[PDB]
Amino acid sequence: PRKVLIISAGASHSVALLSGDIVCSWGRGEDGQLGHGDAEDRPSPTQLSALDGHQIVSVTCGADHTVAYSQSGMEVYSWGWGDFGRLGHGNSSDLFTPLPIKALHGIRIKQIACGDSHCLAVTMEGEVQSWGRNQNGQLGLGDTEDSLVPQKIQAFEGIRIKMVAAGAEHTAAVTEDGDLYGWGWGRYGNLGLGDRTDRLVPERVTSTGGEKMSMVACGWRHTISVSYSGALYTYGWSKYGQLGHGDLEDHLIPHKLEALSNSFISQISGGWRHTMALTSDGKLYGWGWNKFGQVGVGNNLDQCSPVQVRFPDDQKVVQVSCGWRHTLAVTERNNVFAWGRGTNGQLGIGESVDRNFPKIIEALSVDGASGQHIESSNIDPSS
Amino acid sequence: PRKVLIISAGASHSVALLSGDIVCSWGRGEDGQLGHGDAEDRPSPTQLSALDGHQIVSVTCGADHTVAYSQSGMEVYSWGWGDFGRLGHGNSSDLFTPLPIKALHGIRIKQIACGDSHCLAVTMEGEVQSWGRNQNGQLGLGDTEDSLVPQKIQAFEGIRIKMVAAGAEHTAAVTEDGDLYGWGWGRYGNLGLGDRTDRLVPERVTSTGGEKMSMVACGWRHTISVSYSGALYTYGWSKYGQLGHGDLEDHLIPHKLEALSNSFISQISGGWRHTMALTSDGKLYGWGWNKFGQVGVGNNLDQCSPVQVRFPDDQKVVQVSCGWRHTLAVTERNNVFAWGRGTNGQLGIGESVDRNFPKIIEALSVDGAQHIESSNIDPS
Repeated sequence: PRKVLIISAGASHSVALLSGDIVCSWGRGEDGQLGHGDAEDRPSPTQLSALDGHQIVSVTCGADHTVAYSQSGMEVYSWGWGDFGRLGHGNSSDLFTPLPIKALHGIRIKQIACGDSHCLAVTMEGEVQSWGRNQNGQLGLGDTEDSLVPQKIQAFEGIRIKMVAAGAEHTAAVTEDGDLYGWGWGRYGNLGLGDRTDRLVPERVTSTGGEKMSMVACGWRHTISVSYSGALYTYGWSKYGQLGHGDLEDHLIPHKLEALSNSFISQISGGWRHTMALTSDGKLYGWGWNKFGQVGVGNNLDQCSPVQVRFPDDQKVVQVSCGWRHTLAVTERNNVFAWGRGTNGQLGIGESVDRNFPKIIEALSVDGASGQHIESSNIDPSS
Repeated sequence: PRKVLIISAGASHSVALLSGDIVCSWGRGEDGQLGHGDAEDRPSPTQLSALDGHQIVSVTCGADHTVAYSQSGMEVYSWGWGDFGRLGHGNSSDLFTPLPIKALHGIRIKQIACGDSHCLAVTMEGEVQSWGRNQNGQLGLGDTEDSLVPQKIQAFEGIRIKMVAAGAEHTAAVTEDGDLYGWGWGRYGNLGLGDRTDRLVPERVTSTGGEKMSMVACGWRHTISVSYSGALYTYGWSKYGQLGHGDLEDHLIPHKLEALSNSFISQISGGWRHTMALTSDGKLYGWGWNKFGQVGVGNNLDQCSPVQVRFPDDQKVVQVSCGWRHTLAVTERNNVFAWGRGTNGQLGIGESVDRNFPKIIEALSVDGAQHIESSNIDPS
C-alpha cells in the first residue's frame, strides 16, 4: 500500500516519509535522531509514532539530528543531538522525540537543509532563516556566535532564494535566478570563491563556467552544483576523490565534471567523503571514499571518477541521499535500496554486515518477494 | 595474571596497558581508534598486537583516536580518526593501526593529552608541543589554522609545564610551581579566565585565591583542577550539573566544590557531560549527566552534587577515566569495572545493554579472570 515519498540519510541514520502520512526512521539512535523516545539503534525501518497524523510533507537529516515539517500544520519539527542550538528551540537540549520549532510556527516553508550542527530553512517567498553552530560564519549572519533560535539572513533581503544546502561547517545556496552562494568554513576551497578564507555572510560565486545554477548540495567539506544546461560542478575537498575529476586535487572554484558532460544531471547528494549524482534518464553515478562500500559499485576501492551504480533489471533511480558511510536510493518501481556501512542499522535490512552494492529494503519496497512491514518502536531492536 | 597499569576512555572506546607492556582496546572501532587493522567494534578487551614488544608505558584516548608512547623506543604512536591533523603525521589520513609520530622521535615524553580533535605532549623538560584542529586557538600557537604536525608552544618558554589536559576545543595546563592556564574555545567559561571569550595563546588563571594547582583535567566543555591542599575546583559548563555545585550554573573562574572539602582529591576525570573525582582513601565520587548510567550510582537520573560510586565489598578505587557516555575504574584488588553506555562494546563485558552501576570486566580482573582476545576473533 505505502509509497516512499522522501528519503534522507544522516551520518549514521536514515529517515523516510511514506504515503498515508507516516514517517519512519532507522539506524543510530544514540542522540535521539530516530525520534522514538528511546536511544537504541534500529536495524529495521521503524514508524515514528509521534508524527502520526501530523501531515508531514518532508524530512531532512543532519549528521545526528532530524528535521521535518508540515504545510497543513504550519509547523517545523526537530529532534536529535541538541548541542550548539542545531534543533532551534532556544536551548542546547537533546530531543529523543520531535518538538515543534516554535519560532517557525506559521511560516510557509519551501525547503530545509541540515548540516553537522547548523540548519537553514527557505520560505515560500524565498527568505532564509538559519540556526545552530556559527563558529565559522556558517549561519550567514555576519558574526561568529552560535544561535539557539532561527535567525533571518538579512543579507538575502530582496533576493529570492530557491534552495539551500549545508555541510559540516559551511553553507551554500542558489537563487531562483540562478546565482550560487557560499559561506562559512572555507579552508578546503569548499565555498567556491577562489580562496580558502571563511565567509560570515553569503558571497556570490563568480566562477560558474559562465552558467546559471539550478541546484546545489553539500557533502562534509565539498560542494556540488548543477547548471541550467545540466552540467555538473564540484568544488572543495577531494582527498578521497569525492570531487570526481579522476584525481585527488582540491578545487577552490566550481569545476565541471567532464566525464558526465553528455548527461543532464537531475539530482545530487554529498556524503562525508563520497558523492552521488542522478541523470535525467534515471542513471545513478557514485564516486569517492568506498571503504565501507558506500559508492555501491561492488567493491571497497575508492573511486575518483563517476561509476554507474547498478540495480536489478536496470530499474531507473528517482531519489538518492548520501550519509556519512552509507547511501540510500529510491527507484521508479518504488523500491528502496541501501548500501555501505551497516553497523548502526542504517541500511534498514535487519541485522547486517556492510554491503558494497545496492540491497533492497524489503519493508519499504514493492519487490523483494515481500513488501514487508515497518516496525513499531515498542519492538525490542536487539531481538 | 596481568595487572592493569593504565586505563583510558575515549568517546566510545576504552584502552588499557597491562603488565608485560601489553596494550588492549575495546569499544567503537569504526574510525580505527582500537588499532587492530579492522573497523569493527570490540565488545571484549582485545590485544593490540601491533604494539607487542614496543615497551609502551602509557596510553591516552581522545574522542575517536588513541595515542601511546614508549620510553625505550623513544617513540610516540597515534591511530584513529585523522581529520584536522589530530594524529600528527602531516596529513589527514585515518589510521586503523598505530604509526609513529616521527616529529616526536627521540624526545623524552612526560605526558600526553588528547581532546576531541587536538593533542598536546609535555616533554620531560616541561616544554609543550601541540597539533590538530586549531579553529578556536586550542593549539596555543597564536593563530586559528590547523596543524597537521606537532608545533612548539612558544608562549611557555621559560615555563616548566607539569601536565596538560584537553576538552572538545579547549586546553588547560598546570606548571611545576602550580600556576594554571587555559586556552582555546572559551564560550562556556571553561578557560577559567573570568569571561566567555576564546584565547589563541595560553593565559594564566589569575583568580585562584592564591592557591596553586597540582593537577588539571578537562571534560568536553568543563574543566577540573585540584590544589596542593587537595581541594577540588571545577569551572565551565554545568548544563548537566557536571561542575557538581548542587545547581546548574556555569562558572567562569575555578570554583571550590564545597561538598568534598573534607576529602583530599587524588585523581580527576572529565567526561562528555559527567565528572569523576577520587579521594586519597579510595572513595570514588561521580556526578553530572546520567542518562545512560555513566555516573555509576544505580539509576539514570542526573546528579548535580557528588555521589559516591559503590563497589563490591567497598573495595578501594585507584584509577578512573571518563568516556563520553561511560566510565572505567581500577580497584585495589586489581579489578577493572565499567559502567554506562554499552552499545559500542565500550564496557568490555561482552555484548551488553547499558549498566548504571559498576560491572566487572572479567577478562582484566582477578575476581575476574575469560581472557583478553586476539583481534583474529570474530567480535560479532
